[PDB]
Amino acid sequence: EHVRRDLDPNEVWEIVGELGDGAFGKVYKAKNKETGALAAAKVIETKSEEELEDYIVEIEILATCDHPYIVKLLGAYYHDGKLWIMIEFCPGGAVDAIMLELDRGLTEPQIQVVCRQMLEALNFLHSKRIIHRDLKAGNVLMTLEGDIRLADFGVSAKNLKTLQKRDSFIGTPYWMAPEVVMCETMKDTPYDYKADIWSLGITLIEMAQIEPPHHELNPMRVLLKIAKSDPPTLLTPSKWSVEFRDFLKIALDKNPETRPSAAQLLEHPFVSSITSNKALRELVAEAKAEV
Ligand SMILES: COc1ccccc1C1=C(Nc2ccc(C(=O)c3ccccc3)cc2)C(=O)NC1=O
Repeated sequence: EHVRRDLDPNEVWEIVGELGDGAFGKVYKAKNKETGALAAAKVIETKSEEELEDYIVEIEILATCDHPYIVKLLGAYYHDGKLWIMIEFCPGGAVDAIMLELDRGLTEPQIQVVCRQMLEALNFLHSKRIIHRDLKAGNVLMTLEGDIRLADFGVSAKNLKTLQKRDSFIGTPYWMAPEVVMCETMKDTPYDYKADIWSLGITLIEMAQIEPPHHELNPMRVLLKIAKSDPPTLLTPSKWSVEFRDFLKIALDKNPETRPSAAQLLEHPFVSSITSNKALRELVAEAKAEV
């Protein structure tokens, strides 16, 4: 429905830079030759219809999300042997890249805005039973106006319509909920969506401390560490308000049944009074000043 095979995107889009590479193909920065609008271009070269299903589901996810805090689908093409997914480009970049550029973590007011907007985005997704499943600071993008966009629904799309949990990941899963580490069949429970709430909590600590919990270990031990350890905490509690520590205490619940939902966490005093993104605009403006 959203994929066009008649037109070649190379006549429509000019590749103007490379945003990331991996086994998944590449992500490009692209400028449309007519408008000049920018886009992230996820290009995957594959001819098998099984593999193409996974990526068309990602297009389907983006197409149904009209919420502003999710990256927008700008268009989609398949010809030659490559599928092009054109996605909203966020000039602010990812939060993890911003912390590296500034050589510091976010302030608590900045984390509160990110937390609040992430919670509204998750409440919107979960109401459609879309579970992101791969939250981390690298998948929280920023606009220059100081709002987030959740990105990279690749893991979400490969798990959306199938009943067999894809027990398969790349890299080190610092953000994985303990029931997912233990490979529990969460789809036969009410609590599959709770994995995102745990990942959100880890992402907050990552933004507080620049690196996620257990980043200092040999990466081979992280899964075991997540399964066996008490929930992570802010290691310098005097730096942070009791509301932040309390929010983390309830979100980083190892039991997915009692872990709160995104809607419940929107009632928490850490975010219940956050109405302005000003603190994130300042952060983006300060990051733009460094480069
Ligand atoms: C996290 O964002 C995406 C993630 C995946 C696909 C697209 C995006 C994305 C944007 N920015 C990017 C793209 C890539 C990167 C990377 O460093 C990277 C490196 C290796 C593997 C994956 C990512 C950072 C920001 C953007 O502006 N709109 C989008 O949808």
